[PDB]
Amino acid sequence: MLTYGAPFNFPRWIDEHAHLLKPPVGNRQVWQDSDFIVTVVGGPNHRTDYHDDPLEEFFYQLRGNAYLNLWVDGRRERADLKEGDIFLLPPHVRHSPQRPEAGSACLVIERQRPAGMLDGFEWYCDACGHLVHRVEVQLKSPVTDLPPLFESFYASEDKRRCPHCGQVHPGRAA
Amino acid sequence: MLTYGAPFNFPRWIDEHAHLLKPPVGNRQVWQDSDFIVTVVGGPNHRTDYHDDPLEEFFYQLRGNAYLNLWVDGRRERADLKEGDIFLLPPHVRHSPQRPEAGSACLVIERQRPAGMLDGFEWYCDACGHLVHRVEVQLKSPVTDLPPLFESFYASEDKRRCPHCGQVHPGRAA
Ligand SMILES: Nc1c(C(=O)O)ccc(Cl)c1O
Ligand SMILES: Nc1c(C(=O)O)ccc(Cl)c1O
Ligand SMILES: [Fe+2]
Ligand SMILES: [Fe+2]
Ligand SMILES: [Fe+2]
Ligand SMILES: [Fe+2]
Repeated sequence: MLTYGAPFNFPRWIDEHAHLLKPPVGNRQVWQDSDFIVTVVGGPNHRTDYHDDPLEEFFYQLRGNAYLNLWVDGRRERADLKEGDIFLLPPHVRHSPQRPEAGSACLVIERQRPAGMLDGFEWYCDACGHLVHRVEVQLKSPVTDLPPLFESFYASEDKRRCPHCGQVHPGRAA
Repeated sequence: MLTYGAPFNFPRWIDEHAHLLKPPVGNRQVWQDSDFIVTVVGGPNHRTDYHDDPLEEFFYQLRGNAYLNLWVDGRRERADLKEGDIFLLPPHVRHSPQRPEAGSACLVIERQRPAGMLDGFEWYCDACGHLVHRVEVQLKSPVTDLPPLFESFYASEDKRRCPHCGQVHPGRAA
């Protein structure tokens, strides 16, 4: 059977979900219970967490512009997702997507992580670049599993305290 | 490291590879040696083989129109990929892509099959619908591994002979 339904027009789908491609929801998954996790991400949104995904991530920035804050070769780097760009992110490259534009829309495709293969979410100290806090999670429902993880970091000065230089990470916003 | 390089503009990439998105090549893989197999498929092309992929396949028909001949619920069915359509194909649904239009361009995303997980390629009898021939293959390099498989079917009346009604499949073209 066509478990995920028939083909459908993607631009019209994006238009119809515009109200979800903005705060507070920000993103909408296309199909449920599939191996390919297909998500459309809107804006605006800024975040301070870096994602450590054990599998690849595919990006196609369909509308508007965004960028990824990365750690590459031990140094902070930025990868621009200009309108029309595609990009394949290798496993475990730490990335923090920044989406300044309202009305933007990025297709993101990932794989369902099998049991035992964990995702990481990390924050780094603005002062000395040291890792401040990492949580590993079996990511089965990101829409609901991630908000409490992030909220628990923002709420704890202990979690936000840099072990190297002592600076307390600002938490939700840079 | 950014093993697969920096982001780049997808429409211009498609334009620059137009000469490969037509016979005889037909399609071009975007990145090499990745877990996500990202391919752009042009046209025109018609084919008689059905693919039995043990993992999912994602389609985004960016330019032009195409369609998939399917077996769904034991019956022949057609799924149209009109310009702008996206579609997620579940594992093992037999599908035969037909791409009548020159200048068409479809983004296809699949997963590298791990060792021991085999792909099937099948032909069915136009007269009685029975399976005529199936080859299973460890698909590591489709660009080169598939042509000899297909050619060996076209070349053999034995392979093309329906075991149920005796009709010899036409081979390369319906
Ligand atoms: N990369 C993302 C993004 C992003 O790039 O902002 C948002 C949601 C999901 Cl599920 C993602 O995989
Ligand atoms: N679905 C396809 C097609 C297709 O849909 O015609 C062509 C090449 C590759 Cl590698 C595919 O996975
Ligand atoms: Fe990610
Ligand atoms: Fe620090
Ligand atoms: Fe296929
Ligand atoms: Fe037959």
